[PDB]
Amino acid sequence: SSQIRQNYSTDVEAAVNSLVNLYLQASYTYLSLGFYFDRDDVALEGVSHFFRELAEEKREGYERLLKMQNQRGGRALFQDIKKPAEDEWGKTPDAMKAAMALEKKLNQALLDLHALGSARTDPHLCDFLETHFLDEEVKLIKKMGDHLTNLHRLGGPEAGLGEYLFERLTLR
Amino acid sequence: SSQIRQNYSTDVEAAVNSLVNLYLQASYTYLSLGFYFDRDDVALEGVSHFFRELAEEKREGYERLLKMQNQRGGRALFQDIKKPAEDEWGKTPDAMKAAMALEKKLNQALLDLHALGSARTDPHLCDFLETHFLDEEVKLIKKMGDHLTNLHRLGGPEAGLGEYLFERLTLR
Amino acid sequence: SSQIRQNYSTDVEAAVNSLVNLYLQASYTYLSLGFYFDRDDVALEGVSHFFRELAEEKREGYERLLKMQNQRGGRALFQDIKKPAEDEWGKTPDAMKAAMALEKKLNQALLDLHALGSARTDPHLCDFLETHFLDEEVKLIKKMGDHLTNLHRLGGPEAGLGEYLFERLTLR
Amino acid sequence: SSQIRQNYSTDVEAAVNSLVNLYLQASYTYLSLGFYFDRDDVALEGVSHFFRELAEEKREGYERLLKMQNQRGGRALFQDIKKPAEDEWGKTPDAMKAAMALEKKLNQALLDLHALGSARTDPHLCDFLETHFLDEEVKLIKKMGDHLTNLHRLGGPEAGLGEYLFERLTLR
Amino acid sequence: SSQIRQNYSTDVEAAVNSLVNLYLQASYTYLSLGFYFDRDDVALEGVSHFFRELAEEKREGYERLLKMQNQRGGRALFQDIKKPAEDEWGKTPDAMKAAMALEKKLNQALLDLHALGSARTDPHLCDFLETHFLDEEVKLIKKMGDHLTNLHRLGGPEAGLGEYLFERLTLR
Amino acid sequence: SSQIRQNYSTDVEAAVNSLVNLYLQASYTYLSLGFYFDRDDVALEGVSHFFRELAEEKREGYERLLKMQNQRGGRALFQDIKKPAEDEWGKTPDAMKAAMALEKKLNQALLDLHALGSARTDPHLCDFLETHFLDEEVKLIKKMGDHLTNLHRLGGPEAGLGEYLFERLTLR
Ligand SMILES: [Ca+2]
Ligand SMILES: [Ca+2]
Ligand SMILES: [Ca+2]
Repeated sequence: SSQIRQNYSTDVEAAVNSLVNLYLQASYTYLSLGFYFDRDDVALEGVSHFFRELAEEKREGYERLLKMQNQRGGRALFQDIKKPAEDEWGKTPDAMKAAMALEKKLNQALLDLHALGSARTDPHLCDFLETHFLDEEVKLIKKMGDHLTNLHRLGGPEAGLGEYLFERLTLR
Repeated sequence: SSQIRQNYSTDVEAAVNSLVNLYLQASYTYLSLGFYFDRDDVALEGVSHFFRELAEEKREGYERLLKMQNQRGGRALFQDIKKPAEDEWGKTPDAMKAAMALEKKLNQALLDLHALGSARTDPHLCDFLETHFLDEEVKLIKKMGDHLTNLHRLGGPEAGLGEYLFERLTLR
Repeated sequence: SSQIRQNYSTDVEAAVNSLVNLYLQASYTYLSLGFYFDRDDVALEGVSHFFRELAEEKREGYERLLKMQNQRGGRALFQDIKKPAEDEWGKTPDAMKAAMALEKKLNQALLDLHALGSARTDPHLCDFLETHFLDEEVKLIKKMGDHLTNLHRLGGPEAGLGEYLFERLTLR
Repeated sequence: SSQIRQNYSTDVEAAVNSLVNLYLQASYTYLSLGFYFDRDDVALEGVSHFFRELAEEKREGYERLLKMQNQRGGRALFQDIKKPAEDEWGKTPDAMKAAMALEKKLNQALLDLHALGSARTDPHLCDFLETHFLDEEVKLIKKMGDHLTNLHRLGGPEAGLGEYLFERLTLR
Repeated sequence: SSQIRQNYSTDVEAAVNSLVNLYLQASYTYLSLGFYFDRDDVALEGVSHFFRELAEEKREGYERLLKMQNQRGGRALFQDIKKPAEDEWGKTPDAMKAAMALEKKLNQALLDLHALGSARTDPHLCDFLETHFLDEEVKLIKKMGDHLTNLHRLGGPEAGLGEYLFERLTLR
Repeated sequence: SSQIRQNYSTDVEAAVNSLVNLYLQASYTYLSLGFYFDRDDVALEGVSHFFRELAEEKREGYERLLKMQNQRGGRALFQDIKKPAEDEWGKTPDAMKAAMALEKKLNQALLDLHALGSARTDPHLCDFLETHFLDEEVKLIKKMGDHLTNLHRLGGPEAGLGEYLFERLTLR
C-alpha cells in the first residue's frame, strides 16, 4: 500500500519489471558481443566499441525504468538474468543481425507495454516510453539496418577485406 | 466563434478553467502554509521556503493553462478562489500530509482532464499535460512521500528534535 | 499571546488581513486583464504585459504585508478571494479606467490603515506603509492617468488605430 | 519488405506521403506570397519576410516527415506539387486570411494522421506529430489570428496607413 | 504597366518564369535523390548529403531568379512542379548520371535565356546569368564528371566495395 | 589454440570466468540495494547512492577481468547471473552487513585465485590482482566496517534518528 501510488496498475508494474529483465539481458548480450570482438583472433576494435556502447545504453534503459517504478510507487522485483544465446558471435554481419533481432524484441516489448498502459489509462507511462525509449529504438534499428546494408554491399569473396574496411571507415 | 478554434471541445474548455481554479486554490493553500511556518511560534524556515516555492510552482501551472486556453481559442472564466481548509497547519508531518493530499487531488484532476481529452480526441491537450504537468506531479508526490517517511523515522518522543533536524538537514 | 507582540493593535492586525485580501483580489483582477488582452480577438501584447506586471506588483504587496504581520506577532487570516467584477474588459481605455479605480481603492485602504495606525500610535506600521506602499500607489496612479490622457488624445473615429499605436509605442 | 519495418501501417505510410505533398504545396504557396509582397507595386517588406520564413518552416516540416518515413522503413512517393490557388494575393488582410486557411488545413491533416496512428496503434508516429508539428501549428494559427485582429483594428478608410504601420511596427 | 520596368522583354519575363519552374523541378528531383540514399536498404550517407546540398543550391537559384524578376518589374507566374522522373534511383553511378543530365538541361536553358537576352538587348539579364549561374553550372558539371570517372574506375565485380569507398573517401 | 596464449592455465582461465560471474552478481545485488533505498517508504538518498556507486565499481571489476582474459588469450564464458538473495534489504545496518558479507566473499575468491595463480606460476595474474583488486577490497571492507561501527553507535531506541543522521552527515 504505497502512499504515493496513484492509478498505477499492478499489470503495468509487473510488465515494467519484466522489461527491466529484458534490458538487463540485452546489456549482458552486448557485453559478450563487445568482448568477443576484442578477442585476438577476431580483432575488430570498432565493432567491439559499437557493442560496448550499446551495453551502456541498455544499462541506462533499465536504470530509467527502475527510477520510474519507484517514482510511481511500484516495487522492483529482480529475476535471474539469462546468459547470452551464443558464446561465439561469428563475423560482423552475423553479430549485427543478432543485435538487430534483439533490438526488435525490445521494441516489441516497449510497444506492448505502451498498449497495456493505454488500455489501463496510464498516460505518465505512455509518455515516459515515448520520451525516452520508443524513438531511441527506432533510431538504433535504423542505424543497424544501414550497417547491415553496407556489410552486404561489402560482402562476396572479398568479405574479409570488406569487414576490415567497415570497421575502419564506418565504426572506427 | 473564435477564428483560431479548431477541434477544441467546450467540455475541455470548461475542465481547463476548473483546473485553473484548483491550481489557484492550491497556490493559495501553499501561501498560507509558508507563512504559518514563518510564524515566531512555529519558526521552521526551511519548511516555509518549501511551501513558498510550491505556491510559485502552482502559479506557473495555472499561467501555463491560461496561455494554452488562449492559444486554442478558449475563453478563461474566473471563479472565486476558496480559502484554505485550515488556518493553522500543526506540525511539519501534518502539513506535509495535507500538501500530499492536495497534490494527489491535482494529479487526479489532471488525469481526468487527459482522459476527457482522449475521449474528445484532443492530442494537443493530452501532450500538453504530459509535457508540463503529469511528470511534475509524479516527481513532487514522490518527494513529499520521501519527506513523510523521514519525518516518521524522526518521530517518537524526540519529535521536536526530529522536526528541527529535518528542517536543518533536508529542507535547509 | 504572541511572545514578540509589542504595541500591535488587534484592529491593525485585522485591517492588515483585510488589506491582504484586497491585494489578493487586485492581483487576480490583473491576471484576468492580462489574459483578456492575450486573446486572439483582442491581441494587444503590450497591454497584456502591462497588466501582468501589475499582478506581480500586487503579489509582492500582500507578501510584504504578510511578512510584516508575522514580524509584529500578528496572525494571518485568509478569506475567499472574490472573482474579478468583469469577464470581458472591453478596450484599452475601459480596462485602464478599471485599473485606475482599483488602484484608487487600494490607495484609500492604505490611507485608512495609516490613519488607524496613527490613532493607535503604531509608528512601525505607519512608516512601513510610507516606505513600501504609499509612494508606489501615487506613482502608479500617475502613470495610469498619463496613459488615459494619451488614449483619449488618440481617440475618435481612428480609435482602433490609436489603440494599436499606444500599445506599440508606449506599452511595447 | 523493409528489414527495419516494425508495426508501421501502409495506411500510415501513405498518409505521411500525402502530408509531405501538402507541406510541399504549402511551402510553394508561401513562396508566391513572399515574392508578391516583394513586388514594387505592393512593397511590404515585413510581410514578404513573414511569408518567406513560413515557406522555410514548411520545408523543415516535410523534411522531418521524410526523415521519419525512412526511419520507420517506409518509402517516400513524390507526386506533382500543385501551383498556388492565386497569382495575386491582394492586400495583407486577404493574404493573412489565406495563410490562416492553409495552416488550418495542414492542422486538420495532422490531426487526422494522429487519429489514424492511434487507430492503428502507432505511438511513435503519434508522439512524433505531438513533439514537432501539433504545437507548432497551434502557435502559428494563434499568431495569424492576432495579426488579423490588429489588421481589422487598423482597417477602415485609413486602411493603407494601417497596412503600412502594421508592416513597420509588428512585422518589421 | 510596372512603373520600374525598363527594357525588359515579355519574352525574357516568360523565359525566366519557365527557368524558375525548371529549377523548382530540379530541387525536387534532388530532394528525392537525397532521401532515396537515406533509405535503410541503400544507406549511402555521403551520397544523400551530396544531393541534399544540390537541392539547396537549386533553391537559391530560383530565389535569385525571382528576386531579379521583381527588380526588373516582371511578374512571377508559378506553375505546377512535376514530380521526379523516377521513384527509385538505382546505384550511385545511375544517380550521378541522372543528376548530370539534369544539370546539362539546366545549363542549356541558361544558355538559351542568355541568347534570348542578347537578341533582345538585355545586358542586365546577360550579366546576371554570367555572374550567378553559368560558372556555377560549369563547375558542378565538371565535379559530376569527375565523380562518374572515379565511379567507373571503381566499377567491375567489386562495384559494391567501390560504391562504399567512394562514399567514404570522396563524398564523406 | 590461441596464438598469443603463453603460460596461461586453463584452471586460471576458468577461475577468472567464475570470478567474472561473482562480480556480475555483486553488481546486480548492489543495483537492488540502491533502488530499495530509493523507495518512497525507505527514502535514504545517501545510502542509495553509496550502493549505486558500488555497483559501478563491481562493473569496472569484471570489465577489467574480461580485458585481462582476452589479453592472455583466454576465452570468456558467460553464465546466468543469479538474482540477489533478498528483495527487501531492511534497514541500513542490515544492508551494510549484507554488503560486508558480499565483499568478504569477493575477497576470498580473489585470494583463492591468487593462490591458484601462484601454484600455477602465473605472475602476471598475481600482480594483476594485487594492482587492481586486492587493495580495493581491503579499503572497501574497512570503510564498511567503519560504517557499521558508527551505525551501531547510533543504534538504540533512537535508531531512526541515528539512521537519518548517518545518511545526512556521513553518506550525504
Ligand atoms: Ca505523448
Ligand atoms: Ca515617516
Ligand atoms: Ca559580362
